Amino acid sequence: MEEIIVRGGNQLNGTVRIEGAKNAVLPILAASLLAEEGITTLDNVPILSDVFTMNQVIRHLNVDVDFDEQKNQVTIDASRQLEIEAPYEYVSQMRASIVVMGPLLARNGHAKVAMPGGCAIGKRPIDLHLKGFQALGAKIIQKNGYIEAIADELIGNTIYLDFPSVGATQNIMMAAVKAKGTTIIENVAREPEIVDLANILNKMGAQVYGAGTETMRIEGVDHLHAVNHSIVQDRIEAGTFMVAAAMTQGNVLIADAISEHNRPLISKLIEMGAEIIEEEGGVRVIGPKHILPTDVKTMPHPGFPTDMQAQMTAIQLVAEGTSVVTETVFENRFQHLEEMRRMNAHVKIDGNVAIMDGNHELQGAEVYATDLRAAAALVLAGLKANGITRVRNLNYLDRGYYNFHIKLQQLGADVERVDM
Ligand SMILES: CC(=O)N[C@H]1[C@@H](OP(=O)(O)OP(=O)(O)OC[C@H]2O[C@@H](n3ccc(=O)[nH]c3=O)[C@H](O)[C@@H]2O)O[C@H](CO)[C@@H](O)[C@@H]1O
Ligand SMILES: *[C@H](C)[C@H](O)P(=O)(O)O
Ligand SMILES: [Cl-]
Ligand SMILES: [K+]
Ligand SMILES: [K+]
Ligand SMILES: [K+]
Ligand SMILES: [K+]
Ligand SMILES: [K+]
Ligand code: NA
Repeated sequence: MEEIIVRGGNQLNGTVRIEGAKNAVLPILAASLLAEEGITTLDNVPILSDVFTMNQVIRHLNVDVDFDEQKNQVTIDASRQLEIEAPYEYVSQMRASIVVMGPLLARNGHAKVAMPGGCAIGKRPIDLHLKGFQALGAKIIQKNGYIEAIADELIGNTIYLDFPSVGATQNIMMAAVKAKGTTIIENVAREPEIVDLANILNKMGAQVYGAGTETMRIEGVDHLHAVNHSIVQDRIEAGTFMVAAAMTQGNVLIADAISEHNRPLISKLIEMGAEIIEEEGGVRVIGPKHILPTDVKTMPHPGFPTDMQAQMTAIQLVAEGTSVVTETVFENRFQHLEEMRRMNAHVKIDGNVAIMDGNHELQGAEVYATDLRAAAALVLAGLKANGITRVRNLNYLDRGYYNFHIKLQQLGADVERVDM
């Protein structure tokens, strides 16, 4: 139905406002299932397709969910007896749908949830979620396609995560808050959305210690209640605009940006010649006349985030030399580079390593997003391409960006969203 059309060759200048984080609001919506009494009010909720999908997941569990889009506010009433089967129709259309399992085990000792969807960028198993629930006393059944977890009593345990999985950390945390005694989770995700989640849980009456460190300690409680919470700013949307500014000889203030949440990105953009200044109003990015090449290796926190990789390849592909990216987190997150070949990108891919020769002019082309960050990366490449770039499959973009074309237009970019 729709495409984003870009004409390249404009400098970006001005101030951009950033929405609440996609990847904080979704597990916090799941956490609202733990509030046995009261009404949860979430503020700074972004208008994203994943929020509408997650709200339908939760409503099917016998919960009232009201999204006031004008106020960026969601109210949740989970005070009734929860149903325990999440609806495949919605679960299959996003990733974070799976993290209703933890709260359903905490409230009811019973959860039925299918394998989730989301960005089609690798195998994306959930084995570590299921291992953690087993460690807390759940029996895990697969009937013919389905995943059922049953716990007559959740009991705290020590749980070592083989990989610091964001979703597994969230799912296990949300079961453990109502487990009997102490849970210790070793090698947890340290991403700042884990901290935002822990902070709302603690406000709701939980005892979650060590969020943002490698070891979490949870002391089970009998009851959680509803609170008011404001979602943390979206560090990935923030970072996307930092890259846009850095690649267009721009001067952009990212309003109220949290520099602590983008230390790797800021460091790498400085290596490429950006000037980045922490100001009273936000983080200012000044793009250089001569973009310098740099290498990127994705890693779990505290290394370079995989959710900035695609966007970063757009600036690497216009740098004055050869850059390398190594994608260590996901197995299939280079399809945007194949599309950028249509735009005259010179890139060699060998397993998890891509080598980019930026000494070529990108040319406008019709390109097809395959996933959320790939869509943003193709629009960014458009900002530097000679002529007209048409970015298609905006369903992927709408999972994580609100008004992306309007925010770019307001910085002086020639970007439109139109019907095909
Ligand atoms: C909705 C949401 O918050 N999405 C984010 C979340 O996804 P998500 O929570 O799916 O990401 P994980 O941290 O779990 O996955 C990272 C890697 O861990 C491994 N793994 C994970 C779980 C498991 O049970 N077994 C296993 O092996 C896989 O190698 C996977 O490739 O964190 C990712 C990593 O920063 C981000 O890219 C996503 O945007
Ligand atoms: C792309 C990786 C998205 O953030 P998810 O919601 O599928 O994880
Ligand atoms: Cl996607
Ligand atoms: K319980
Ligand atoms: K039960
Ligand atoms: K917050
Ligand atoms: K170049
Ligand atoms: K890879
Ligand atoms: Na969508």
